[PDB]
Amino acid sequence: TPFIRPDMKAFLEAIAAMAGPTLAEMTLEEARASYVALHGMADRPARELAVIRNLSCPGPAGDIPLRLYDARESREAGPVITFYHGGGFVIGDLDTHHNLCTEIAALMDLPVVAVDYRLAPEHPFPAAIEDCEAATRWVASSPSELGRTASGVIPIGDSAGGNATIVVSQLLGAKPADVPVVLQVPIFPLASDAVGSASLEAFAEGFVLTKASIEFFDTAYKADRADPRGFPILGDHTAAPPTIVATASLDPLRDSGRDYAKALVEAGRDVVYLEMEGVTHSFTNIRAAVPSTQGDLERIIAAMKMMLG
Amino acid sequence: TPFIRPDMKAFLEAIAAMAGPTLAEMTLEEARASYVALHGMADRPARELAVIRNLSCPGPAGDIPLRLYDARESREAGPVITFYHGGGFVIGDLDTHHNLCTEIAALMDLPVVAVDYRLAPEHPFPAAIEDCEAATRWVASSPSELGRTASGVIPIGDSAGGNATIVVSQLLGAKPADVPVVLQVPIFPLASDAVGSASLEAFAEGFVLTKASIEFFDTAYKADRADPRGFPILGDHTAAPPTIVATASLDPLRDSGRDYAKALVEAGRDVVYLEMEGVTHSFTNIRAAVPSTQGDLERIIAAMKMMLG
Amino acid sequence: TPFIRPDMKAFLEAIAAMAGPTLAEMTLEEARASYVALHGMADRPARELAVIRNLSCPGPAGDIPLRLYDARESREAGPVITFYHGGGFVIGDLDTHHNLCTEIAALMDLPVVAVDYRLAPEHPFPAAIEDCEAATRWVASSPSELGRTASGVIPIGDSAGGNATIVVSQLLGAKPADVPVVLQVPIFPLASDAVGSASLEAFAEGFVLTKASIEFFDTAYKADRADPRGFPILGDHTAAPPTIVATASLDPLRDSGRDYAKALVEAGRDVVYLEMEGVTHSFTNIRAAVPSTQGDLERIIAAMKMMLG
Amino acid sequence: TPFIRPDMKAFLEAIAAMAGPTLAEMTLEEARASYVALHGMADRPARELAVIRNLSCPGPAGDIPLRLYDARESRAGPVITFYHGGGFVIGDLDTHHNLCTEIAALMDLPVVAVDYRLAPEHPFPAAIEDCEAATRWVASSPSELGRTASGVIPIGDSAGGNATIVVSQLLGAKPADVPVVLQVPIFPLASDAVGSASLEAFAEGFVLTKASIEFFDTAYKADRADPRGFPILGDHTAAPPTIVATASLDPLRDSGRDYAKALVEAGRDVVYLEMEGVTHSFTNIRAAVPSTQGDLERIIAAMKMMLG
Ligand SMILES: CCCCCC(=O)Oc1ccc([N+](=O)[O-])cc1
Ligand SMILES: CCCCCC(=O)Oc1ccc([N+](=O)[O-])cc1
Ligand SMILES: CCCCCC(=O)Oc1ccc([N+](=O)[O-])cc1
Ligand SMILES: CCCCCC(=O)Oc1ccc([N+](=O)[O-])cc1
Ligand SMILES: CCCCCC(=O)O
Ligand SMILES: O=[O-]
Repeated sequence: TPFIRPDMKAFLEAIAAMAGPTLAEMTLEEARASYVALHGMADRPARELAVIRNLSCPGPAGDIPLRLYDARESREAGPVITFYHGGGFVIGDLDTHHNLCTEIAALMDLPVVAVDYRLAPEHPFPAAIEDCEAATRWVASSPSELGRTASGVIPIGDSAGGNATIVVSQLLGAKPADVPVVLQVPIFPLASDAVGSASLEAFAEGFVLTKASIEFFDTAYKADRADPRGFPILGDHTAAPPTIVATASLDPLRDSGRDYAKALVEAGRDVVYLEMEGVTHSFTNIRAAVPSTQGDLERIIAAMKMMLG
Repeated sequence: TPFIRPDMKAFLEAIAAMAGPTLAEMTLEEARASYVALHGMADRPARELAVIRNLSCPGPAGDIPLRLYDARESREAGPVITFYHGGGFVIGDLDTHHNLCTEIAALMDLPVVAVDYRLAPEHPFPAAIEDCEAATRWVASSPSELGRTASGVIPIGDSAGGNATIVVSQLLGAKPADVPVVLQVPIFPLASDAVGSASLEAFAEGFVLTKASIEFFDTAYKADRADPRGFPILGDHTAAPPTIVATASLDPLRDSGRDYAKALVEAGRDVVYLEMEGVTHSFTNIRAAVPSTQGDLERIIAAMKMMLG
Repeated sequence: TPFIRPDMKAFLEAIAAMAGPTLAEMTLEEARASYVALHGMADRPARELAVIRNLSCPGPAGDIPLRLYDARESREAGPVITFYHGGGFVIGDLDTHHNLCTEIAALMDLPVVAVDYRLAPEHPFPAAIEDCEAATRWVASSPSELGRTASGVIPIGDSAGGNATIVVSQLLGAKPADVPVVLQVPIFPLASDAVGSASLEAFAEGFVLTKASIEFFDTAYKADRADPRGFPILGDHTAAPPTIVATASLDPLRDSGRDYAKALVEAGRDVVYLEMEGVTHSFTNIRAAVPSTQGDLERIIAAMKMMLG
Repeated sequence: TPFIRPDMKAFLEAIAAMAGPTLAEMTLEEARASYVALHGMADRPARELAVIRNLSCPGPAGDIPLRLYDARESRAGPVITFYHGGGFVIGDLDTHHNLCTEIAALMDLPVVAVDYRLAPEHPFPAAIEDCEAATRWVASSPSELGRTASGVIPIGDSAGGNATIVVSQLLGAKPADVPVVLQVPIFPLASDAVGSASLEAFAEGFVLTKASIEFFDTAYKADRADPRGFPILGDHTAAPPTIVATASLDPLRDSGRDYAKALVEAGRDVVYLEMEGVTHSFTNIRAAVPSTQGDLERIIAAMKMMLG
């Protein structure tokens, strides 16, 4: 019934034919390893960049590892992209989204700093948020170790990282970092609770991200349902920064992103809503297996350039 | 209490000091002349263009006058902008929005065809819509008299013209023209009935467009409240073309534009929602008297180039 | 490059930006409406006055509508100002010059009666003169409906109204009313035929009043070039009342006003000649858009008090 | 048949009955003495003023005597610079003294009258040289003047109205420290009267006669092509605001009409006042012809408006 691109359908069929186990059935290490293998299989290769460099910053439970990506060894002051990877706050790391980060850095000609935030179940909510916030504030202070000056920050992330993107914009909005959030890019984010949404039921199985996985992530992360830092649809939107909400039409979390973009319009904030038609959750990281998703990423990039001026 | 830009506030003060009659207290021709004078004395001068020429196309009541604007005398096939002026379907014409049209043509480097559609009270609803639709289909057919080949059409219009923009998009969506609507740009449109909205009461007086003027236009035009050609929030949004909704934060019609953008997100359509802060209705045509509004127009132009790819 | 005040020049640039059809290209109703809109946008607001009352008096073609302005609800006998608006004898009415009339009334502390005389082309020359003369004689008779006794009358008017001012003074000079003309104030009048004059060619375009408009008015009104009621330079100046001639240095009709003042001096009559420097025709009614023209009107007022005196 | 006020006519007939000699039939000093006697019997008495003070200023042929008139010992504003009538041959600071006190009292501005050199002893352009130099001196706000000039107002009757215009033109071509903000030529000689209808119509019997005009002309010997002699020939395009006052029974009436017309032709602001039924010299016969006081008060009211 719902529209699906032919290249996207064949990837869904190949996944079904491979017939892997669920996140529940695997051990934590196996589930984390499976995510690495999926993106390593499915995404386009990393871009070659002048700078791919590990860093770290002070955090509230110790140092936070980071990775800086830049097409330029040396550059003028400008906005710095602060990136938070997807993975339910349970899986993913600096390597699962490495190639995507190099693509953003190459296409934007802006530096990208990815954050290796603490994961659940070892570190439940709000550990991930504390680290993403702290690393973003650190970048915003233009520390000597970053090697370039930030005139503003651009939070961006997929899924759980899209959740972190909005929470960070709201936390910096209430208590500003040294420079402002000049643009946020939540990509298929978890913003409102997906429980009860039509997209969750309609796309519960067979569309890369499953209802089973969502429930697995939620049990490990244990976010407070009433806390805007867990579900930022509940935050104060009246001073939200310029926003690009990107969703996928076949995503169980699609309606969550629709809700957030609508809440921004309701509050009179500038927002670009892009719903990629015929593709699933995780489309930013399957750009070789489903080649048309490269074009979806480039639409987000074009919107980001426009929204930066 | 609401934020107003200093150059915007000085314009409102000059209007307040004048202490003129309402549109209903003038004769019909005096209302129309006062709108010529409003834009004439507040807008920037026309751009010089290679082509500005009057023409006409067949319509169901007779010939529809048009004005072609083009920065180039010769150009290859491409999208053609089809422009519908504001004025409540009662006032305005090809001259009240002429300078803005030359500005759109210059900055977009696309041909613009403005429509001199039939006006109420002489021609009630849906006469304006009939002429806007007929002219847009005519342009989309690449007629010889236009001298330009259309690969797509771009409906755009301010206020009542933004209403016509959405209706034309819905009508061509249901019965396609020779080429598709590739993008629509309703600018502070009337999309839903404003009666009862918070913005109507908050900005009923003192913000250029008044509640009394809205009611004066409504009585003359006589749009059917259940008819999606009168109130296109009622229409089918499931296949709406890519859209840029631009509103003003001080507009009694602001919530109508918010509602339409939210409806597009709800239906999963791609939309850029821009709410210009601290300015009023009509900001596209007061670019000399309120210089900051030139920048507002340029943001719409930048959004348009991005959405055209 | 004649001298133009900066605020005057800003106004002429906005008019040039507006562009649009000439008077002859509009319908008659559109032409009249655009004059309403011009003065409505450009003039200072009406003064508050104790008395603003519509009246009428008998005339040779029927009743003549009138408007009385007075800063006082009751006053003793004294001169009454009888005002005739400009507009080429084709456009204008009691409302186009209403704010100026309240200003004259407020600043002079004298009653003002404005005349709604018959207009061309519907009523050719000398219809406007018939009505201005009849209304001035009526006022001079101290009718009960006026509520104020006149010891004298003070004809005053701008442009075509300044033509009427001189003609009325000459007609009452030949055939006295119940009280004399104690002072006349033709403001940028048409006194001699402007065709062939240096100011007509120098200021034919771009100075509010254009040669095309003068020609449009002439074709509608059809004044006889040998008729002193059409061109009162032709009349007998030997008993002209005390006079204030006000002109504008940028007026195509400037030399006509110069001619009339010279003719009064030649006949040994008392005259104040004031030529406002750096402003155009219509300066009495653009006092908000060109704020320095308020001072020009105040000089005329001071000259009037002096001459009364 | 020309209109003449009753009080003005009584004065002309009493002059007619006296049947005095012409200027040519008198000696030069008899001529000057009779002018003193005319204004002495005919003008209203001097006003009481806080300040009536003789001064002097440098001039191109030696010091120019002056008289300052001020209702106030202490007052910055325009300063009136007055040049007396008398054909450039007769008159002095005393013949017009009472008029000067009246102008100072009614304007509440200071008046500086100029004792310029007279013909035939000093022919044209001596009078103009002194009037110009004194006005420039006043315009510099010298310490000895005792008040500060924000501008100057040249004024004068007849020959002094001629000097009023010439001074305004010379200062217009070469500015003094402050501008001429207003000039008041009173029945001026601006254009050559010979040929004018007014000169013939009023050649005899109206205080100023054709014979007197010729007598003054032969003594002063103004160059007829020189704008400093006949300022109708000057450049009017930047004339200051102007009040031209004339008299309807004046042989020089038409010259004042010509000048006011030339100002209007040039687009300059001008009040033209033509006093009805009185003659030349009405500013100085305000006791013998009491209605001429009202004529002067109209000039005063116009000056206040034009300043204003
Ligand atoms: C095995 C492929 C799916 C990996 C999970 C993923 O692609 O990132 C997510 C982050 C957060 C949530 N969530 O908040 O339910 C869901 C998905
Ligand atoms: C003097 C300002 C009136 C015109 C403002 C304008 O730009 O046009 C419209 C305004 C209101 C509506 N409407 O009530 O739908 C439509 C068009
Ligand atoms: C569009 C503004 C200019 C026309 C109106 C105007 O300027 O008032 C006039 C009245 C009379 C005459 N005339 O008798 O030539 C000219 C002008
Ligand atoms: C004996 C009475 C006449 C005295 C002279 C007079 O009335 O003052 C004049 C000043 C100048 C000129 N002039 O310049 O021809 C004429 C007259
Ligand atoms: C929903 C209306 C269908 C088409 C009506 C029209 O052409 O104006
Ligand atoms: O026009 O309120």
